[PDB]
Amino acid sequence: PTPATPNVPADFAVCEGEAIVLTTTTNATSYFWTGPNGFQSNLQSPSVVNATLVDAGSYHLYVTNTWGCQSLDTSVQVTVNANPPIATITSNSPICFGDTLTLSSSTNCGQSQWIGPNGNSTGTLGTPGGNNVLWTIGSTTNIPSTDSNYLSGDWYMICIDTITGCRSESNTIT
Amino acid sequence: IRIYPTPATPNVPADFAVCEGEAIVLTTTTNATSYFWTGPNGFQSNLQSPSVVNATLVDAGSYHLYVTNTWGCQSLDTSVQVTVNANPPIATITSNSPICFGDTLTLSSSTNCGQSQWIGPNGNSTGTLGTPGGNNVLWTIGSTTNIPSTDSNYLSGDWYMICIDTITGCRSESNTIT
Repeated sequence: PTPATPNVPADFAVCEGEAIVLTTTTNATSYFWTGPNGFQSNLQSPSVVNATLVDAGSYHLYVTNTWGCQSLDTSVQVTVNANPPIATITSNSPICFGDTLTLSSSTNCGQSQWIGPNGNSTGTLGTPGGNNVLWTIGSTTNIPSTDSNYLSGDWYMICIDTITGCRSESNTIT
Repeated sequence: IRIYPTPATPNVPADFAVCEGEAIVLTTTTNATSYFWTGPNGFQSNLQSPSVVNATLVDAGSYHLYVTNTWGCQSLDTSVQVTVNANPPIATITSNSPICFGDTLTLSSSTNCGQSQWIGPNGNSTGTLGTPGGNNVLWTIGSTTNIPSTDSNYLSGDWYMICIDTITGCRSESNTIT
């Protein structure tokens, strides 16, 4: 007999830098995987590929029985989403206490997490809207002199694409 | 007429739970002319004791085995399910570092680390890092500690914090503060 078409996961969407994990759930005497950028494996669980844009494309499989009988080709389409640009942060860095501290960049990052001396804990990086100075909509923030985040030291910004889900870092400013 | 036997399903350890950074050691206890191991993230071995994998989350999954006799007769597939527990986040420590002697020294972070070991100039010896409760300033519940001016740990120098997940068992380090 010819073995049945194998079971392979549905289309994915991985962000650059994240793992591409394509495995099957069927049984074989031998599995044959092939794909973009030289991808090849004989396993039901191929080595994991760290995604880059060149890895996007159509990946395939075809299992074989004990007599070498081969199943029909099936496939999964892997989308690799590009990371947003590295942002350049400029700021009112020579600032006297009591004056408003402004941090900004030109890159249209969608949402923007600001990381300061208080760290990047989920507790300090709370809900993106309202008046949360450390997670803003648009690549800019204004830290009042009466804020718990009005601190000196090294700051950075993380760009969030609200459609794709990908993140990119930025230059460290002092 | 001779027909060769099929070997019995091999013995493999029970489900594990390894923390990221710790070794995954999967071995069998049976005898074979050949062993066939296979699993997640490209894992493959022909030994009764495969090379040790340093665990990362991509290594979690279902690992398998099937021994063979001298005539190539193959046993049924068995498996062990390996859970890889993620390490907690790297914590950021801030502190009252510009402090005059006699004032209380406070160290803290925002990451909810569960338990927290504080490591200072006195080292991280089990003797100095004693029982987590009571009034032990170097091993606290919650990511914060207050060192009095009359404590043996009221020392200047480089401090760090170790985050302990009391459910998982995993640990993560933090930034060094001065």
